[PDB]
Amino acid sequence: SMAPKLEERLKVLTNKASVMLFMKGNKQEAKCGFSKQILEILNSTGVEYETFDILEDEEVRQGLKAYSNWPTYPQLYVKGELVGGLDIVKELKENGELLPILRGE
Ligand SMILES: *SC[C@H](NC(=O)CC[C@H](N)C(=O)O)C(=O)NCC(=O)O
Ligand SMILES: [Cl-]
Ligand SMILES: [Fe+3]
Repeated sequence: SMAPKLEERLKVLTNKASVMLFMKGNKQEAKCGFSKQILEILNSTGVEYETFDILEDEEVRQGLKAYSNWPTYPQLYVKGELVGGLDIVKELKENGELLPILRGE
């Protein structure tokens, strides 16, 4: 029951870059917590990625939860599909699976 205009805005945003991070804050100042922690992990990978600050856009903050059926932030997207949040990204990192996922494999 999502409005088609919101569906479109969210599909566009999630494809804004190959690797796209929805977070509290931005690359210069991430909110203490899960958003800052995931930024640190992404940084250590050396991959190019972009961020979007869901604290400054409530429509996207609430919309993306419905769009991705995922209740929390941060949300990492790769090639337009949800990967997950910090817990998933850490698990991937632990298993040596994070880099392949960031390259779309
Ligand atoms: S994320 C909010 C801040 N907490 C921490 O960074 C805790 C880090 C410690 N290493 C830990 O407990 O694991 C925080 O409390 N900021 C100050 C405040 O008054 O909110
Ligand atoms: Cl997660
Ligand atoms: Fe948090």
